[PDB]
Amino acid sequence: GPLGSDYIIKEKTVLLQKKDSEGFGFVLRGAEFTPTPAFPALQYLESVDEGGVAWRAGLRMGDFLIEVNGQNVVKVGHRQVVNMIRQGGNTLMVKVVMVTR
Ligand SMILES: *C(=O)CCC(=O)N/N=C/c1ccc(C(=O)O)cc1
Repeated sequence: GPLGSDYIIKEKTVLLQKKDSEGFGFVLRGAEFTPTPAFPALQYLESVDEGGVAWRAGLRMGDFLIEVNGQNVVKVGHRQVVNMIRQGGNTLMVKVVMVTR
């Protein structure tokens, strides 16, 4: 609008179940910190394997990670989030947000 940006924020919470011999099918990457609509979390999905577990559940490149297995990760560093995901083994429940104009 004439007074500032307009955009849509879409929240997605998904349950990922994978087999032992595969990954969840995404690459996590990290971008004193206050979340903003243009920068809602420290970790985001740099890529998502088309047809992989995460893709089939509805996760997409560019999604920002808000929660992992009931723990908020908005302000959590990359290595700690990786450990939280691995702690769940073949199960990952994650909330993400995707921002678009
Ligand atoms: C995890 O594998 C996601 C991809 C990723 O994190 N790649 N990291 C690249 C990188 C790390 C450090 C430096 C540097 O010190 O200049 C450059 C690039």
